[PDB]
Amino acid sequence: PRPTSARQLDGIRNIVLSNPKKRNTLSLAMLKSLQSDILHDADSNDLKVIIISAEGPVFSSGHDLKELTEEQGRDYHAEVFQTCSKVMMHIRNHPVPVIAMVNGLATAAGCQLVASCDIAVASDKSSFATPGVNVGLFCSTPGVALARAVPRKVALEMLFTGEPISAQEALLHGLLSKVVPEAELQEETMRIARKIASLSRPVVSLGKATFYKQLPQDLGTAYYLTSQAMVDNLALRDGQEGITAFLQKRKPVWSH
Amino acid sequence: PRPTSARQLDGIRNIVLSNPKKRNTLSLAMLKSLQSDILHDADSNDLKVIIISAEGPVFSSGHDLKELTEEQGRDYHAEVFQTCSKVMMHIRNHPVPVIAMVNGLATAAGCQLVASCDIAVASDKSSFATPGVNVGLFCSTPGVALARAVPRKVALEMLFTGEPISAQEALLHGLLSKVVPEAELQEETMRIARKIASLSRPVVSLGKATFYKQLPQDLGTAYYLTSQAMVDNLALRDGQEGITAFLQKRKPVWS
Amino acid sequence: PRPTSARQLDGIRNIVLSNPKKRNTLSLAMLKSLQSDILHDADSNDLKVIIISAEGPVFSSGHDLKELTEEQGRDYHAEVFQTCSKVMMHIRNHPVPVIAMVNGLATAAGCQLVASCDIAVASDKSSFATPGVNVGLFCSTPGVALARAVPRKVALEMLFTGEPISAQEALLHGLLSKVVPEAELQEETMRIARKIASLSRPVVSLGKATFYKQLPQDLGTAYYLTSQAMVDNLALRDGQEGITAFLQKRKPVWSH
Repeated sequence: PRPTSARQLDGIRNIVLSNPKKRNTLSLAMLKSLQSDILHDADSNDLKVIIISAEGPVFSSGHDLKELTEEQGRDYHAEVFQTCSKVMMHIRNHPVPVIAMVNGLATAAGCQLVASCDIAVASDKSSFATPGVNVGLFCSTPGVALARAVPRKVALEMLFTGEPISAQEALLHGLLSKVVPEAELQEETMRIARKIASLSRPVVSLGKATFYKQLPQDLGTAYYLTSQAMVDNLALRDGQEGITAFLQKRKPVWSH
Repeated sequence: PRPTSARQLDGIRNIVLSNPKKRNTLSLAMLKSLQSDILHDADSNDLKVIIISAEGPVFSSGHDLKELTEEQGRDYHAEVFQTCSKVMMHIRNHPVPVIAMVNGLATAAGCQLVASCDIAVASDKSSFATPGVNVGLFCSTPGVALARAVPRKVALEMLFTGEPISAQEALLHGLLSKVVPEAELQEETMRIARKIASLSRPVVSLGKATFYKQLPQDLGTAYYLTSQAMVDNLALRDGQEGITAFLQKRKPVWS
Repeated sequence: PRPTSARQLDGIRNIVLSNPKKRNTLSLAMLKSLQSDILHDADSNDLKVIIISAEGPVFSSGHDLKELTEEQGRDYHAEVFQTCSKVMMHIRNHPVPVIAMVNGLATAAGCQLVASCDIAVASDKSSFATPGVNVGLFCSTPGVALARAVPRKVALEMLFTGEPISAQEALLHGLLSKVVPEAELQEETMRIARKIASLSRPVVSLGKATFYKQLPQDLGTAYYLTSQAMVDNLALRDGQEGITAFLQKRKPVWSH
């Protein structure tokens, strides 16, 4: 048995949360299975892009609340939230783009995981909430990723009232990149995944890292940083292949 | 009597800007009255949430320009602005959440006050402007709040041109949490206020303070801050109550 | 012979990207011409606002890939991107507001430029994209302005996949200020520019500089800085003229 299942094919790794009976709860065990599937062979050139999806009608309900009862000890509580944050940080610092594919409810740390991904596609019936407050545990952790996804006015009404937002509201305020009918979720997600897998890994990997490095900077420093990265991109073989191909009106053949 | 009236029933403090004849101008006296009502008993457990509302069709027109003439002197000017900012800071840092209920025009510092609230619910007839430029006074202090509410491209047309946006546009760009027809403004606002009031104050309070602490950090620091906060929240009696109530399928009883 | 044309009338400078046969590509020579038109007489009181527009159906395609080929050397490559970054910074640090008036496609460094302006107005047929990746050159430079324009989830789909967003979407997500038919575009941009031109230069210029200074700060620092700028504004002659004029129910006559 294992709470995530993973499969990689034509550069696309799909990590499926596979405990629908437990509403794909981010138990310490599930988090570690997830961490493991994300890190596995992360620098292989054969890996181009990660999709994180879920089995069933709940993407994830968040943490296992039994693990956060008094008797488990504060050290164990610390471990749950730290392992979780470590995973969000792995995703952010990963060499490849990570995409959330959502087809139903993501709540609390489940909503955190969607928000932490580079891209997020959902079906129109999905919904997102941070309701820890209803069980006496403010979604503070989730609030980190939600604060960087949506406006404060949206985030604080989510966090203080525990009420969920629709997929269309998520799309409007920045939590998601795309929304489509359920029937098309897989075609739409694979459209983005395949496009990514069809590009140069080292160009896309430098693109991602650079983007998160410049993001918190002032404008001048953000531009020093990125300019210098364009110049480095140009010195890659795939950089010159890409330009040459364009100038010669033909398809680029990436070596990575 | 005073330019702000404050009542508190059942967790919910309603503070009304009650000077419609002067468009709820944020004169120094309006600001000190409001500060007073915000701060009063701020640590009392009977207070769970604050709603800031306004009497008349102008939520607030902003500062009183008569206070900003050359005759008052630069120190008076400094006091109006330092006092206005203190207030906004006191809301930011308040132990409980603060909600704006808006039924009309919020311009200049009045728009700033809307944007400084944690949650803001307006009627569909409402509008928001930063027209200081038109009276030679760039809306620099309102731009602080507006720059943290809306995209730059929206904030900057507002500030450079002084033209209002509608409540619809305000919702689309993040200045407001909710917009409803005016007939529904009070129930929509009380729906949120009551919800907040039915939760655990110390958990909501920890929640709000932590949120504002993590917001400006690098992501790693933000997770260090918040992970520790969660762990401390579990140590609260109401943390464990809410958890236990949930796993026993009942309503929780907060201390 | 210059790849930009600039004309100034009633305080409004229009700088027009005028190399449509090369889709207004941001070559080193276009960037220097553009830089020159922006900086020229920048402290003159007769200048009140800048509009950057373009000839023809592409606004700009971004940099000239020729570049950018290995043979040009890294110094030349660093020059293209450093000059582009300086242009961006000159727009931000300018004493007057700069409006982008966009009518068609704006791509890579072209999109950068748009998202670098203080206000942007676009015809409804306009569209925006950061397709570097397709030519092995990630839009790292453009992702600076884009990260500060739209939500991460929108920016990162755009960067990793290279698909345009339309002007409606750039409006919703914060790329643009206004979207109007192509037939309202000149008048709509002129409404903003004339309004600005009708205000006090010193007051607007103070506000613009103050705005970008407070923008990164913690909230306490932001209010310290702005409230001190409020007080400085009131010590300006046009500060007092505007306030008096309001209180006397008349129209302010600015001195600047």
